[PDB]
Amino acid sequence: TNFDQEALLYHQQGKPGKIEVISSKPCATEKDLSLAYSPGVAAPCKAIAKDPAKVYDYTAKGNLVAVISNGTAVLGLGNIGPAAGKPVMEGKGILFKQFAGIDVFDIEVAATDVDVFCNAVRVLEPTFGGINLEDIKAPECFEIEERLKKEMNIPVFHDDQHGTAIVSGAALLNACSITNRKMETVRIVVNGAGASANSCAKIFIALGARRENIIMCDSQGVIYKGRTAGMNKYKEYFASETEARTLTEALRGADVFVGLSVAGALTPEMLKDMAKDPIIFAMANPEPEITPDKARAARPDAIIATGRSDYPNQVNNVLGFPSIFRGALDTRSTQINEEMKLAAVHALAKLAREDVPDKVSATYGGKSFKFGRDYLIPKPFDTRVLLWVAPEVAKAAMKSGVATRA
Amino acid sequence: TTNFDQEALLYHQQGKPGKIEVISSKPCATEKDLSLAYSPGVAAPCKAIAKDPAKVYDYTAKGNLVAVISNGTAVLGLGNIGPAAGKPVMEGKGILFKQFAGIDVFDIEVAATDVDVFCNAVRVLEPTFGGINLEDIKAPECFEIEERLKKEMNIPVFHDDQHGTAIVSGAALLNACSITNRKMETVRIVVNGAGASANSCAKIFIALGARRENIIMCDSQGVIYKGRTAGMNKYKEYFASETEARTLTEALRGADVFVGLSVAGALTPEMLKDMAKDPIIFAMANPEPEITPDKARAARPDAIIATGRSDYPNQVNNVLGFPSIFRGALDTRSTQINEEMKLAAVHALAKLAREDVPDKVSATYGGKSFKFGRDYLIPKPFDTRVLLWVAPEVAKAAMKSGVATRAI
Ligand SMILES: [Mg+2]
Ligand SMILES: [Mg+2]
Repeated sequence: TNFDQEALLYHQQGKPGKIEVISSKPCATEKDLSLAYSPGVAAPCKAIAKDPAKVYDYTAKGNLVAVISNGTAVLGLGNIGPAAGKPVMEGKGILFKQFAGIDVFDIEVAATDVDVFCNAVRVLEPTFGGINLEDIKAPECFEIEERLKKEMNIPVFHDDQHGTAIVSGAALLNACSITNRKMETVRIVVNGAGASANSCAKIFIALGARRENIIMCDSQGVIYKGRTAGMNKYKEYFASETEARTLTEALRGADVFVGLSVAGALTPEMLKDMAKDPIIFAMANPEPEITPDKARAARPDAIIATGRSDYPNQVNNVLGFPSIFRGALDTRSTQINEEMKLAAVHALAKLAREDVPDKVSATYGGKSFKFGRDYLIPKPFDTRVLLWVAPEVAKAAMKSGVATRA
Repeated sequence: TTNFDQEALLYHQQGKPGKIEVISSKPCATEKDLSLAYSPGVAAPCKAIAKDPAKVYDYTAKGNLVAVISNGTAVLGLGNIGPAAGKPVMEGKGILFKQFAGIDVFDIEVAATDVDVFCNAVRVLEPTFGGINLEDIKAPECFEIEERLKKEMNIPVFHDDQHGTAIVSGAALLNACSITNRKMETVRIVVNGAGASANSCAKIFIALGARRENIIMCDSQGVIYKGRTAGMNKYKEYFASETEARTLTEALRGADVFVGLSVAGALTPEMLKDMAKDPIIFAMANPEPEITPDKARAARPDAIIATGRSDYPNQVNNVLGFPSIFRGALDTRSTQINEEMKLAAVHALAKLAREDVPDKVSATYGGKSFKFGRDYLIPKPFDTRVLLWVAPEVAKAAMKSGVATRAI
């Protein structure tokens, strides 16, 4: 592939890799360095020793996020290990900087055991304003995030778990609005039991969907209570009463399909029997469960969102984590909690309803967007997102009492 | 001067809090740019590294990235203030790496005082970094931690507080001996102070040709003599001496070299008066030297003095060591910084000071004249020749000793 070669050269050329650490202050003279280092640097140390909160005033902590991975689930490459994941973590860090102005240290950790990983990461707390866990396989990632959120007094957030849920939650909110639907009666079917599956269900319920209206499926079919095969602690929580056992049966009359599976997992027949104006999230990648065209060919009333920037309504994680961490950092929050995640969902949804500015159109080739079936969420390169979402997260942090700065 | 304290606080909070920023070294504005820096293009270097682990040095910042890691248990001269309070110092250390060797640094402050917790945490960070500079960890824990991490990790691990003073003072000593026509094997050295850098000084001096029988270590309790128990440990005894002397005053009679790692005033004119002809004094107490060059010259006109102060000639400044040492180790993709490499740095620093000083250096220092002798025993910190002289010799020592994985 010529594109793979372009990517290798991109990384290899010039300064190897994609990041550089620079000084934000003058550091060229004896005088400069008498402040940046000994003896002047003793002064902020002594201030922080006396008043711990001042670490946020004299260091980069308040704008510094760790992107931390053990490389056990890198993109779609699987368990390739910490060093091979480093380009991805450097790149995630680039997204933080470009979209939120947040500085990132990417940390690749050679630990696969949950408790070993956690015991190594938790003692890094003094360094960072927040932790973005990335590309850790399930189920370890559930246990790791849960334990670090309890042990650490700074935000801990696994974006692979929650980003899809937050952004698709906002799209689902708008899709329901457009089709005169109330969340408490919407029937949702989730296909796939990966890292982001459960979080989708939790966010949808937080948006007012009912637990009984959600059916989760995996490779073996419907996850029903009593099922034992392929089961575990996490699949068990959202296990359903439904008499359905296959995805085909679960989808009959369903309103929403959340696809976190493989291409072709959604067929015209399943589509045939969904409720009118079906809402389809085809998040499998590289290839969606079904293309927008093949979907509308079978059901012209179908509303569709995918993980791809080729098609309308791209569910892109970059719409979530930059603003969420920006709001958390700005309030020096000790957590990113469900209230802050929900605030991001509603803000994203509300932004899509606004008029789309000229330069957004300009950015996307003169294409005109207006709120509807073809425009349910903001575009990823819409610069309004940070301005719209981060303050709502900040407000939610203050309201829920996890903010430590007004 | 608490108004100088004020200047430093302002410096740290002006514009952006802190002293560091992380930026992209490549285009990252457009969707096309980001299709290379992130999904899907970023999969290509990932797959290459998975097939061949060494390619992590080709496609990431690892080969120019050092961690400055501390638990804040011995920050500068402030003692055990903890990891958050040490963060400005570690950010500052990283600034020195970048300005003097072009090395990128992630400063990592670790909330762990238990040796096992600390080492377990740092060991598994190897995939991230090309090298580890331990900093501001108190003794004796720092000894256990550095030895363990050097053994356990396959990237260089180096505790600059232990070794920097030793390397730079060793270079100065070599040159001081040259000037006074001494042979290292017969030089009598007294080390005053038993902190993190004391033993490493003794080891480097012996590597330079000094003898144990000629070295006497002192502390709070006076001389550390063999057979002493009072306030001893597994590190103090390693250099205990058969001397009949018990106080610092006694130790210094007829001695050639005083190595001061203690407190101000610890060296008085009386004991200076009874040192050998051409006494060599390293007064490296922070912030005020055991004695100033001027009062040392008063008590003893034939005295040769180095201090930790940029104020006085012959500054024993750690910045002469670690930037080049890591530069040499990184560029050869070495698995260690070993004693051979440390020695190579010593000899390179010493040799550089013997050369004619270029106009460029004089101009940097306001037009002052420098020539090898009693007032110029080691290179100036802002001499750009230092990296050019030291890093290649470190690299050659890495290759010669077999720890390099990449030839230069
Ligand atoms: Mg990921
Ligand atoms: Mg230090």
